[PDB]
Amino acid sequence: VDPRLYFENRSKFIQDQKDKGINPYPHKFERTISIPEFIEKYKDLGNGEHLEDTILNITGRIMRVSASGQKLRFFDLVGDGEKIQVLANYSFHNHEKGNFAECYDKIRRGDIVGIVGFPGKSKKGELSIFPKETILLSACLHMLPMKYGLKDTEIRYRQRYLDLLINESSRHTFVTRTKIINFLRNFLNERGFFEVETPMMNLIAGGANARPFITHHNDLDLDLYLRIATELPLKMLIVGGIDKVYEIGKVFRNEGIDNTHNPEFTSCEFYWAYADYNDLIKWSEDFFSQLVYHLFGTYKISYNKDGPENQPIEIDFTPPYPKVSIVEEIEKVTNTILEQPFDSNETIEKMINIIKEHKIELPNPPTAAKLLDQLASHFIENKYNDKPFFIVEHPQIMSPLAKYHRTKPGLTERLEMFICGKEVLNAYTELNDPFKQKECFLDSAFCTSLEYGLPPTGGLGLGIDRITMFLTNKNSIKDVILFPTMRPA
Amino acid sequence: VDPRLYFENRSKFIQDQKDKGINPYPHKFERTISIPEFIEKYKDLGNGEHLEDTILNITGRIMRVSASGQKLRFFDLVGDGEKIQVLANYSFHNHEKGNFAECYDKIRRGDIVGIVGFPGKSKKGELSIFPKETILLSACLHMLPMKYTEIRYRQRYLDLLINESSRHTFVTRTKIINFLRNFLNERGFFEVETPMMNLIAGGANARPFITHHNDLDLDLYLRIATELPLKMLIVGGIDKVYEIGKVFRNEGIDNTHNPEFTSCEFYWAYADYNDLIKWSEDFFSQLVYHLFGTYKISYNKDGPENQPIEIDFTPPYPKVSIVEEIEKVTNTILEQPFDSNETIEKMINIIKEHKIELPNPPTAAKLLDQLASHFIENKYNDKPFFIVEHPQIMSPLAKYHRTKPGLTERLEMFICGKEVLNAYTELNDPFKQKECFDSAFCTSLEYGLPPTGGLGLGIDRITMFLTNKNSIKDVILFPTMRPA
Ligand SMILES: COc1ccc(OC)c(Nc2ncnc(Nc3ccccc3S(=O)(=O)C(C)C)n2)c1
Ligand SMILES: COc1ccc(OC)c(Nc2ncnc(Nc3ccccc3S(=O)(=O)C(C)C)n2)c1
Ligand SMILES: N[C@@H](CCCC[NH3+])C(=O)O
Ligand SMILES: N[C@@H](CCCC[NH3+])C(=O)O
Repeated sequence: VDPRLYFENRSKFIQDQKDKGINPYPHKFERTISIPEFIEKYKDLGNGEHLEDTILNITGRIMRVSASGQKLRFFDLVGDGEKIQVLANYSFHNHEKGNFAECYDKIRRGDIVGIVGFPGKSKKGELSIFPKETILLSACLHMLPMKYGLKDTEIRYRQRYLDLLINESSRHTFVTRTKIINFLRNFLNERGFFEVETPMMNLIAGGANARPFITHHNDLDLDLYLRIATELPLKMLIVGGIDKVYEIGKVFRNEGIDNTHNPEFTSCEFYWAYADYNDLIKWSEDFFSQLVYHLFGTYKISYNKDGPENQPIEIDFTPPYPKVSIVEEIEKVTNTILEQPFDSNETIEKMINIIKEHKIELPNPPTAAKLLDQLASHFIENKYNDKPFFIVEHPQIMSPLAKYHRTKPGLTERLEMFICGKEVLNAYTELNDPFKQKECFLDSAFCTSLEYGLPPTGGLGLGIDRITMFLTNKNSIKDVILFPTMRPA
Repeated sequence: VDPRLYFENRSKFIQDQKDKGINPYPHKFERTISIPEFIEKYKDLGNGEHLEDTILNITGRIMRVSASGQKLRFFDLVGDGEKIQVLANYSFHNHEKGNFAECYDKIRRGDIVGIVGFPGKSKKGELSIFPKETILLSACLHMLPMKYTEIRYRQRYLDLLINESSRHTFVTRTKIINFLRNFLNERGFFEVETPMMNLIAGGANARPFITHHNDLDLDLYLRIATELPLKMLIVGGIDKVYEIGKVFRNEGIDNTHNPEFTSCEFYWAYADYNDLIKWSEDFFSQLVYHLFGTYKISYNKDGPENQPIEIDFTPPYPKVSIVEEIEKVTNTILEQPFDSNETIEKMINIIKEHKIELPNPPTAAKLLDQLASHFIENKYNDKPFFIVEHPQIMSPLAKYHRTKPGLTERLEMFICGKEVLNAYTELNDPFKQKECFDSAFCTSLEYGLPPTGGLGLGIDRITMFLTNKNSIKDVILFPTMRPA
């Protein structure tokens, strides 16, 4: 019951074994069959049926230990998320290799073993390996936690391997994450898109609005910023004639952690020459509905928006999805007209007064972009929870890289998709007239590339972590990142 | 002639177009067919044949401008690395949408255009689009060079437009990564992401990038390798696991070293030394064949000014034991332990005698590595080969060699004297890892890491050899250069 003493005794056991001449960490066990392959090949065996002649080399982790006397021992053996029984019978044991009770009394829960033996089903119908020899391949020197010990605790995050071993669902969550990325890469590749890598460190940090990580480059004697987005170099590649280009990789925003924000997170951005806003809406509806159908066989999924203690809501990914104009909708809900320019003195004061009157946190500084974002967050971002929806046509002052709207003054051809109040996608017709990129008197290099001719283009960025959270029923981003950056205890 | 004046005139032209009510940057042109699709569909047309029953919308970048009289205008139009001719004839021009001469006088090299027209070949046989209307979609405001030596790295988009071998190099890079991903996935490997920043930086020997994490109020380190968290996933039961992504080593730049570079590492439970050798031989031979349809390639080891060599990727590859080959080539014997005062002095004397550069500090591992670099690592340029069985003191995470004292079951593959692969049987006895007696990694070992084999590949260097480049800046789209 004392974990410290358990580990001390296991450690002495290791030493005792090697100076009895047994190597508890051997170099190579030549495995013949994986546990999933074993289950696939011998599941249809009849009750009590043994393939006594069929000798197999199999490995796995012991996850349960019991006995039916000194003469017959039972274990659960797990590998690759699957499980079989180990039935060690005294009569099947190769006694030339050592005493039966001596070999099996040593085994502890968590030990990785290699087994030579034959396949069979017990009379009770349990698919089993019947050993003639089992050898310790690598010992578990600690007591493994119970599932209960992983529930309301940080052990899942600081010792993710324990989560993966003990909680069947944890493996499934991370398998789904990789299936999502695989689906996305194949979806883009089938449509002619070309995957690239752009630098993780740069002299500026552009393509979004976020505080950067800074690091010193020793050889250049220069401070560089980790990228906050891939947007600028990818557009430069469009100028270079890679007309469908994308990148899946980490980006970094040096701000506060919470349940939907991790400072390092996985983004996909793609740029599509000769596409516009409307192509990107259709792309999003095709992608999300096909992805959901690919994973689940239906367009509707269950999501516990308010945690596992509350009822799930159903999210319908059947397209098309609603589109909500941000300014028109704020004006309606607040019953207040917001006249252009949105950064005029009068319209600033009106937004603050709305925020004052409704007791909504005033952003600091109280800039027009920040006020609009705050108003959108409070009044529209939870308009729909039964289905994804787009917030569209953001003001130019919120959207310095999006192309001006072709009919609506002061607005852009921008869309953001929201699921359950959370943004997962940001896309727009790209601003490509260098004379309107106000900041091009923010990189000189980008600005200059625009002067060489950026074709009309649509670009889009996805939050892969947030998408995975919704498709694996998680409420916290730490449950979809293998090794979330924790406070060091 | 002047770039600056040319840009000013073009800028003034953009404003003048705006003042006349034309939007020189329209929002959307609905394209019917891509340029490569246009070539594939109409390549088999007969010389002089037109298909005026087929109106097509096509886009591209103008790369050449000429004319045969005021009545006929010719252009090169490029897209997706392919090219057609544009043949603007007064007869087919839609005059209701503007003056023919005035529309085409304005087009410059580099302009992105949309064209409504019909397919056809000229009498001379050149596949062409015949416009009834051409719309400027985005102007090139600078002069586009034809020839230009660091512009390639500081304006990679210019290199990609002009050079055509540059595009092919970066297509090959993505084909290499795609092949590797598919190669691993078909063998049951599971792709993951592990953190790019951590509280320590282990899995290799290199100086770190340091950054400050505002929310934790901690100084974190960019990863130098993915080795440690991937092994922790093996402990967690993901028995075949890999990651492809960037790692960071804060040291000097040269032609085969970039501080941020792309690595793939995989970990393979129950595999050992010999499985890793066979994986490497299978992967490299199949990758080369996939790209080239042969196992033999040409590589300009000493640049385009010197003769190339042939590299033969037909397996199996030679294996060379590091210590015994050093002893053979230098006719000495380096008695164990290698950090004995006698063996250090012996190694230092070989280096001093040959006027080779003495590493600072003159540590046993660094002396061994210098000796291998000067006496072994170019044993073959004919073919890749492995240097194997590195001493434990060079390899603190590799499992002890099962028959040779003081060594490990490690392998490094070299091409033309450059390492592209590092692999070994993983050390998994926690009591044998002297640093343990990273705490997170050391703790994970106490829960049981099965016997495992791990391997890392340098994707950038591999791409250099397979695209005939001598510098890593030629296979990275935006290599980080010294600024102004
Ligand atoms: C201002 O930006 C930040 C700032 C701080 C952060 O962590 C400290 C983060 N971190 C973070 N982590 C996971 N996901 C997202 N998504 C996300 C977040 C905001 C808006 C849109 C999206 S998005 O998914 O639609 C896509 C387009 C990226 N952000 C992002
Ligand atoms: C000590 O390590 C460093 C230090 C500083 C660096 O740049 C400043 C670098 N940069 C770098 N850049 C591209 N490739 C390689 N490969 C590479 C380099 C050395 C040995 C093996 C290999 S390896 O390819 O076999 C593979 C296993 C990684 N290193 C690497
Ligand atoms: N860089 C954007 C995504 C791409 C938007 C379209 N150019 C973001 O991080 O939100
Ligand atoms: N981390 C190693 C590659 C894997 C070595 C085997 N565990 C390197 O950067 O060279």
